[PDB]
Amino acid sequence: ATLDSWLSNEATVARTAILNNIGADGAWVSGADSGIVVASPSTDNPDYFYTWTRDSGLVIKTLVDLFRNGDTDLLSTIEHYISSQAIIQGVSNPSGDLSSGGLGEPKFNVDETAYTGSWGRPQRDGPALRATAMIGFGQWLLDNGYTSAATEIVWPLVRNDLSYVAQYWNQTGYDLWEEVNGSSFFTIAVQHRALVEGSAFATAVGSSCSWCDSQAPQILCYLQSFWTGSYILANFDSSRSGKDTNTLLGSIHTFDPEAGCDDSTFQPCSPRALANHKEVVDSFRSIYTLNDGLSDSEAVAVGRYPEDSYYNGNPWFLCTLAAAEQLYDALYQWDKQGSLEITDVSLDFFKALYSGAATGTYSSSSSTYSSIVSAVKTFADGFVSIVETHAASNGSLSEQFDKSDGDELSARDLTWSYAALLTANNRRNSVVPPSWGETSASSVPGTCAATSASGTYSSVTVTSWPSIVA
Ligand SMILES: *[C@@H]1O[C@H](CO)[C@@H](O[C@@H]2O[C@H](CO)[C@@H](O[C@@H]3O[C@H](CO[C@H]4O[C@H](CO)[C@@H](O)[C@H](O[C@H]5O[C@H](CO)[C@@H](O)[C@H](O)[C@@H]5O)[C@@H]4O)[C@@H](O)[C@H](O[C@H]4O[C@H](CO)[C@@H](O)[C@H](O)[C@@H]4O[C@H]4O[C@H](CO)[C@@H](O)[C@H](O)[C@@H]4O[C@H]4O[C@H](CO)[C@@H](O)[C@H](O)[C@@H]4O)[C@@H]3O)[C@H](O)[C@H]2NC(C)=O)[C@H](O)[C@H]1NC(C)=O
Ligand SMILES: *[C@@H]1O[C@H](CO)[C@@H](O[C@@H]2O[C@H](CO)[C@@H](O[C@@H]3O[C@H](CO)[C@@H](O)[C@H](O[C@H]4O[C@H](CO)[C@@H](O)[C@H](O)[C@@H]4O[C@H]4O[C@H](CO)[C@@H](O)[C@H](O)[C@@H]4O)[C@@H]3O)[C@H](O)[C@H]2NC(C)=O)[C@H](O)[C@H]1NC(C)=O
Ligand SMILES: C[C@H]1O[C@H](O[C@H]2[C@H](O)[C@@H](O)[C@@H](O[C@H]3[C@H](O)[C@@H](O)[C@H](O)O[C@@H]3CO)O[C@@H]2CO)[C@H](O)[C@@H](O)[C@@H]1N[C@H]1C=C(CO)[C@@H](O)[C@H](O)[C@H]1O
Ligand SMILES: *[C@H]1O[C@H](CO)[C@@H](O)[C@H](O)[C@@H]1O
Ligand SMILES: *[C@H]1O[C@H](CO)[C@@H](O)[C@H](O)[C@@H]1O
Ligand SMILES: *[C@H]1O[C@H](CO)[C@@H](O)[C@H](O)[C@@H]1O
Ligand SMILES: *[C@H]1O[C@H](CO)[C@@H](O)[C@H](O)[C@@H]1O
Ligand SMILES: *[C@H]1O[C@H](CO)[C@@H](O)[C@H](O)[C@@H]1O
Ligand SMILES: *[C@H]1O[C@H](CO)[C@@H](O)[C@H](O)[C@@H]1O
Ligand SMILES: *[C@H]1O[C@H](CO)[C@@H](O)[C@H](O)[C@@H]1O
Ligand SMILES: *[C@H]1O[C@H](CO)[C@@H](O)[C@H](O)[C@@H]1O
Ligand SMILES: *[C@H]1O[C@H](CO)[C@@H](O)[C@H](O)[C@@H]1O
Ligand SMILES: *[C@H]1O[C@H](CO)[C@@H](O)[C@H](O)[C@@H]1O
Repeated sequence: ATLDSWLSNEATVARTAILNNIGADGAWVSGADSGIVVASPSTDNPDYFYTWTRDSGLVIKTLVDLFRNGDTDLLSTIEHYISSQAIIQGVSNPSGDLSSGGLGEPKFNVDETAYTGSWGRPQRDGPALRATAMIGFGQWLLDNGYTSAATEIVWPLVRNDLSYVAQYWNQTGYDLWEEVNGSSFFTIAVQHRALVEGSAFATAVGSSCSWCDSQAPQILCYLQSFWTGSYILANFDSSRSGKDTNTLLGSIHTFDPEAGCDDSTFQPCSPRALANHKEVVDSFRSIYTLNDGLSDSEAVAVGRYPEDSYYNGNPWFLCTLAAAEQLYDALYQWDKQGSLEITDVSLDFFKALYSGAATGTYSSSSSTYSSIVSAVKTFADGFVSIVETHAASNGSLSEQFDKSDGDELSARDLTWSYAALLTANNRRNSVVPPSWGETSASSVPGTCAATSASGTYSSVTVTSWPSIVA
């Protein structure tokens, strides 16, 4: 009713707002070079007029998926991004050069110059995210007969990022929130994915990624350590509880539509990800006045972590959208499978929504199933309603919304907020991303080793783009 139509409208707004934030024709970011995704046009309090590898990677992957689904007009935006990355990779910065750690640098100026002040650096998710976004585009180029562009432009760029991940995964750094110096689930999860799809891509182009192959299994091995028995620990080397939407993000950004409810990869429907889901969301129920009065079977406004004090610690549009997207993903998986399972690990999650929940296997034709799935859908939609309630009248999505009154705060028109909107809508409509090979990369080795593999680095120069038609 309100929701479906609001989403339809918001999706259009979200696409437009992202384009306005990408150089060099982006309406909100004059000064940004060609293909530079700006986090936000906000240049003062806060100053987000920079380009983050993470934000850009996430945004572009989203645009790539839209493109592959028929949004052909996004072609030049993607080409520009790729071209810009060829340059950025080579920018000498506080984290190093191309071959000596440069790839890990969190953000840059919109003009493609290094940001030299103090920052929580490096952030090792970046390279993984940029690689995943490029690989998707690379796959389309292969499928549509533009092998050369894939082999000579995309591969070489990806190869740099894959080498970095394989080389430093087992080293500390900052989390996606840029505040904890340690080992972060989100980072580890996206790094394992990148290596697996990086390897398949390498083969597709007639090359190889030996370092992708030796390291992926080891990253996976390590990933298991994040399960505490009741939830996913966001970070090692932290004094916090460990409950963080970092873990929801890790799950949705590594969702493979071909995968079952695999615990080893923390898929959306896995018992571990469902138990984690409740523990995370529940942590925001009594700390935000905006959540006052809601029951345990009701959607709530979700922040980053319960201990957050950034701008006082408020819910985030993207964190709230992620809580819904994980559910949309699990619905798709159960439906595709033709059953859902309730285990001791995930009982609390189900029991909060369907009080008659009991462990066992429920086929898609069973009454229990119908009852659970409707309840899950209503819950998932509830998170999206909170978003709709607090968005600006014209559809503007901010970074945060006030924990007490829901007013928008922090960076305005946050590009990441817009991409999160698109992906949650997509999943809601059963529009899923291409598979990354999870079905051949969920086996955990019997012994985890603290290791690395060094790949190879080489500077890429993009002379010209072939005249691609879509
Ligand atoms: C839905 O409607 C919304 C409501 O109208 C609409 O949002 C509005 O969009 C306009 C842009 O179209 C915004 O205008 C900008 O305002 C800047 C000042 O903002 C502060 O003051 C406002 C007035 O009191 C506040 O309302 C505003 O609050 C918002 O932002 C807060 C912080 O993020 C947030 O917490 C609040 O909740 C609220 O959301 C804020 O406090 C003003 O500075 C800016 O001017 C620049 O941009 C113009 C062009 O876009 C230029 O002509 C102008 O000269 C300035 O250019 C400089 O900055 C640009 C980047 O933004 C650069 O591209 C330029 O190159 C240039 O940069 C120079 O300076 C930099 C210094 O740091 C430097 O880094 C550069 O290198 C360079 O040297 C513009 O006027 C307005 O703020 C929005 N209002 C609200 C309430 O959000 C929204 O877009 C609509 N949505 C949709 C989907 O349509
Ligand atoms: C490089 O790779 C190696 C190999 O994979 C990594 O080594 C593994 O590291 C993990 C994490 O330290 C380690 O797991 C610990 O094992 C201990 C016993 O075997 C546990 O006592 C410890 O418990 C913590 O995590 C649990 C979840 O697994 C929680 O239930 C528990 O509450 C503990 O969590 C608290 O304490 C930790 C302290 O570690 C703190 O940081 C948290 O924030 C939280 O407060 C772990 O389970 C494996 O045993 C190691 N494996 C091997 C073979 O040595 C190495 O960590 C990698 N390094 C980097 C930088 O990436
Ligand atoms: C944008 C970012 O802002 C906050 O963190 C910043 C500090 O504001 C900044 O001053 C700097 O802090 C270092 C400090 O200057 C130095 O004196 C001290 O030694 O070390 C500090 C490093 O810990 O850098 C940090 C970032 O490292 C918030 O705490 C961050 O959560 C916030 N990140 C946002 C913004 C973006 C852009 O969209 C997202 O990529 C990110 O996920 C999100 O959390
Ligand atoms: C993930 O992949 C492993 C192999 O790596 C399978 O054994 C598992 O069933 C799942 O498909
Ligand atoms: C499943 O496959 C992994 C490699 O992907 C092995 O390390 C594991 O022991 C199991 O055979
Ligand atoms: C880390 O450890 C593995 C095996 O223990 C090695 O093969 C690798 O070269 C690195 O030293
Ligand atoms: C990654 O780090 C390992 C340490 O285990 C080295 O052996 C390897 O050569 C690469 O530097
Ligand atoms: C890791 O080490 C290799 C050598 O095995 C280098 O080629 C690479 O650039 C990185 O330093
Ligand atoms: C590592 O490998 C690449 C690809 O073979 C080389 O181009 C690079 O110079 C380094 O030797
Ligand atoms: C390493 O590889 C890149 C990508 O092909 C080249 O541009 C560079 O000349 C070196 O051979
Ligand atoms: C690869 O790196 C070189 C510098 O090492 C740059 O000149 C080139 O633009 C590309 O980024
Ligand atoms: C791409 O190729 C040029 C040579 O045409 C280099 O100068 C650049 O650093 C990158 O390797
Ligand atoms: C266009 O031209 C430059 C100069 O030969 C190359 O380095 C680049 O890889 C592309 O082929």
